[PDB]
Amino acid sequence: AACKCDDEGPDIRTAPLTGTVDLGSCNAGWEKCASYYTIIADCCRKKK
Repeated sequence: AACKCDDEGPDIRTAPLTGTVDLGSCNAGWEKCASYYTIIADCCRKKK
């Protein structure tokens, strides 16, 4: 699911709705763009 993000890897505050709703913590490659979102869910964008 598509999620609102603030920290798009290198180019941090550019493109808001980017991140995907991931569970807790992200694998290397998936850059924590909204590190925490809800309950036990976080939002990451792949490399960008």
